[PDB]
Amino acid sequence: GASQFFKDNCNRTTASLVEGVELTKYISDINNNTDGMYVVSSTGGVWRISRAKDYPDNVMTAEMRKIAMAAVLAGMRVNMCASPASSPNVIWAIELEA
Amino acid sequence: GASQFFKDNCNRTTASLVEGVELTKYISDINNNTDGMYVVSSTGGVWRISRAKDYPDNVMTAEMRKIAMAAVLAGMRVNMCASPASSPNVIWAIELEA
Amino acid sequence: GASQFFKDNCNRTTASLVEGVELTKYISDINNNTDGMYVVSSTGGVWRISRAKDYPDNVMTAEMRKIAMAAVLAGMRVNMCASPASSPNVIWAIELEA
Amino acid sequence: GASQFFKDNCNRTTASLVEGVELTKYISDINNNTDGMYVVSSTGGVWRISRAKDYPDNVMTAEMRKIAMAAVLAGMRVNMCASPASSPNVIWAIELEA
Amino acid sequence: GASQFFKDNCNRTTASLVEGVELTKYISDINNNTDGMYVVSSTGGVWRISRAKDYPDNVMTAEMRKIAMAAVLAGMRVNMCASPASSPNVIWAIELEA
Repeated sequence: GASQFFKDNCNRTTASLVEGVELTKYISDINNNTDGMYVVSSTGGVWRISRAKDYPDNVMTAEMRKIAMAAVLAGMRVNMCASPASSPNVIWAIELEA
Repeated sequence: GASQFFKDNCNRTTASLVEGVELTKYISDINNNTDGMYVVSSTGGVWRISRAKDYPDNVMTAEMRKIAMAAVLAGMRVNMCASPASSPNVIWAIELEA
Repeated sequence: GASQFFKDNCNRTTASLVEGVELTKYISDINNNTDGMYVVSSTGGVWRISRAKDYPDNVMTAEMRKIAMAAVLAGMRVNMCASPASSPNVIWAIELEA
Repeated sequence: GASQFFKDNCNRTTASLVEGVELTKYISDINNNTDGMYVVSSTGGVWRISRAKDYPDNVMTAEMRKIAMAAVLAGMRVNMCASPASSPNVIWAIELEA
Repeated sequence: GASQFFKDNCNRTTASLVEGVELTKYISDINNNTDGMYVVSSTGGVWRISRAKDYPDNVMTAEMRKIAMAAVLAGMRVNMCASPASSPNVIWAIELEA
């Protein structure tokens, strides 16, 4: 379950906490209409990972993509802070667990 | 099989949906006229990975390369949206599946 | 147990040595005020990974992220030299132990 | 067995095909006059991995280094298109086999 | 044991060959005056990994970090060509062994 720290930081925002998601697909598409990379859960939910060219968000967004690939490869769960103002909902923070 | 999201995205393009491919070889080639990154399926189908010079597309092509190499290492399947305009067909989108 | 080298180096500083920590969650956040990379231990303790825009510190901070991810994926323990000046405490050095 | 695609491509070149190589060592060296990245096979043969500073070859040579490492860590075989011009022979294409 | 090629190259330098080293710790430090990347062996021996900003040594030194980290995670041995002129001794070449 989400760390107290992660839930606290989500509840400072207007986003929604989604806990224990099992990501089973990870998508890279070159279409110019994308807003980043996408992950799909075992129940068919889709979320987007944002992109940023410069420091510092170029670090966090890369580590979001590393978390997604490690969660899909190993069957690890994640918790998400996801904003419903975009569709697919955009990930503002992600926690990989165990 | 392809998420609905990935299927819908491929249908907005001229490229073809190829589902459930088992990639078994990953090629890097710097020779004249054949330079590129390619993947080979267990039955001998060949595709070229997209390439891109600049941000944002070079983030997307880096993640395709990571997806294709992870699929080959782990024996995981991928779904592809691949363009028939050249041969080998060029992967415009890829979905790693667990 | 922390190498004597790592302990000697942390003894030069105002930070504190934390030994044998089991990291169980890895967080990337781009929210507006809590952005950063963090790790959470099995007891719920939280640390922020150092960030640096330029060479050479951006080499070491990238390896701190790689160490934190590998520790969470593998259940490998780490030793930290962590500054109590902020909450979460900032990791200024980390040792991955096999 | 190398894919026919990889054999056909190598056969366009002045390089030679080496199939089914088991790489057991991976070397990085920054000493004068020996600097480079190299691989050594189970029988003791040595190859240099190509290098390139610029796009697009900087992509393919980085993938060559990822393939080499993965082959050595997992005991996977590779097929190589290697130029006999210099010693060690330089890898111009490589195919990782699962 | 070290390849003949690795040994021949190290014998050309002022550095020492160290064979069969079992690395068990990997350190990243950004503290003043002790900053750097380091590895520690099962005996307590400590080495500094070379670093470089510019091409081409930025490639080799990144691969040295990847070799160190892989050796620690998987308990693989390395061979090193390490200079005694500094403490910790600096790694000028490294060979990962399967």
